[PDB]
Amino acid sequence: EIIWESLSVDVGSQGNPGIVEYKGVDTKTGEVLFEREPIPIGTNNMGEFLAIVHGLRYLKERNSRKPIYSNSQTAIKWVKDKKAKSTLVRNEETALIWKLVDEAEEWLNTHTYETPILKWQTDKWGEIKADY
RNA sequence: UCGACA
DNA sequence: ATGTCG
Ligand SMILES: [Mg+2]
Ligand SMILES: [Mg+2]
Repeated sequence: EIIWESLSVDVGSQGNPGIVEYKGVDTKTGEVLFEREPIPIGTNNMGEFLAIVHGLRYLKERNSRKPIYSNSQTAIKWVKDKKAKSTLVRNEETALIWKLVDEAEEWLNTHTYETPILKWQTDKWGEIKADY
């Protein structure tokens, strides 16, 4: 039932809102495929959203049909909607993450993909493989 | 009034 | 504790 031939993504933070990073790993091997440099201020859900969209772009660039696992129901909805409905304040500290979010939404509105975005079933399978 | 994803 | 949706 775990689709091993997949990319798993996860966010990591220090505080929330606080410093956010994310990474994508091969679900089978645990090899780290991408890891975003820490963003100074962001939310968990923004980060989880950026991680999925980063995965889509990564797989589309590489002509891969693998699905993406996320454990974030929110992020999965935001990607489906092409809209990150975050209520993080806008200021000079949050301008970088909000610009990345806006750019990700714009990517979603300008590209197609068939990548299935699947919910990692933590209750049954343990932590997602990209966890921090 | 919670419940749930983390 | 906090960000989010059902
Ligand atoms: Mg996650
Ligand atoms: Mg995690």
